[PDB]
Amino acid sequence: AETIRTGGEEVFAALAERYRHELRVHLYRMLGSFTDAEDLVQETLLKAWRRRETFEGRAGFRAWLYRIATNTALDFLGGPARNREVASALAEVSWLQPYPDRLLDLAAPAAIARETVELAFLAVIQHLPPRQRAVLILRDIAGWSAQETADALDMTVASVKSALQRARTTLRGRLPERRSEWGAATEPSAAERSLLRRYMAASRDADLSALALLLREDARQAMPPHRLVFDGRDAILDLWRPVLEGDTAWGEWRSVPYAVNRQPAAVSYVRRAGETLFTAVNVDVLTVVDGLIAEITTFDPGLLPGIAPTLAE
Repeated sequence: AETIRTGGEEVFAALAERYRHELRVHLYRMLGSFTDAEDLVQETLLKAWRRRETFEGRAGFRAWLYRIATNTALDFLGGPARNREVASALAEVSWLQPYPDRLLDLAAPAAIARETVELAFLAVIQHLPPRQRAVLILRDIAGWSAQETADALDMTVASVKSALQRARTTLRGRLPERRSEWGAATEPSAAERSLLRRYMAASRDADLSALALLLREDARQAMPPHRLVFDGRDAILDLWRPVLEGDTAWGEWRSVPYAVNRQPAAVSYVRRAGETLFTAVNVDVLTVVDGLIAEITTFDPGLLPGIAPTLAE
């Protein structure tokens, strides 16, 4: 559509429905939060309906919507969310939520790759000031030129280039280097699904020795919403052992696979003494390299959209 948008009208939210899902993932890279991104796409689409005469036709509807969305993110991040700048980044991004693979698949701009949605990546770019975030995301992920970026953000091209450089510099050296194939994954791999099954089975069967064999020596389990981090395999094993073994053990465990951010993940469920169903405990998102868990990022299912609170057996 080139100019039908002001003359024709109710076919707007129909046309904007095409880009809704990409826009939400874009907002989620900036924000780290699925619910905040959903709130901000609805606002973007509302604005785009209102500000309907602003579209002149330079770079198309999607670039115009991307411009609106990005500046709406920056408004949020300069106002209410101004304090959301981290100075483990994972363990400190308490508003971080995962993004289900099923919903990522609806949002291809060529599917979205692990490179651009992986939790460690999203956490580290919460280190960047909001405008640096928009420059990095728009240039290195959305494929915008420096001129396009500068126009969207009311900056100069030199500003954009320098900001991109300070962004790429902070990001490299704070993000582990991933193999190109790992970063290209558009779903967990057969090897990752297989480890995930041994991970779930370690809770089902209260099998710490098996769990230890799954963990890198320097593995971290971070819990961003609870601002807790457990550094090293011994720290993780000390956390789990009283939950699974002995007089302290909570109960019996079952888990459900749940791909998010192109990573293997499982929702764990516990059934305590006297209970009939299992109740959701943790969403564990594994970072798996070479058949070893390098990181576990753990969220609360109740605080997240979309997760069955109980299961039957």
